[PDB]
Amino acid sequence: MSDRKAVIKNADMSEEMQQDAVDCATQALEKYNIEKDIAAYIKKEFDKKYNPTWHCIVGRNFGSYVTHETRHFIYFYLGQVAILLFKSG
Repeated sequence: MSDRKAVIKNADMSEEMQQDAVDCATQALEKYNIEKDIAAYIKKEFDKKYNPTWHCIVGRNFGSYVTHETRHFIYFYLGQVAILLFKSG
């Protein structure tokens, strides 16, 4: 079929940060191979000069929301892995 690229599950945000974020995200994975460093690069990239500290996780699935609520988060699939980023104080 006519694929696309890095899919996105949950984001709940503005294309501004969502696109920009997912941008550095996909790109990150499209630049780095060490996912750990990828997610660390995304959070670090943002947290840098945005609103630290950010907390990202790289597992397989993330179902909480009504548990460890945060401020800004986005869970999608980067390349061929999962990535759930979220800013929690």
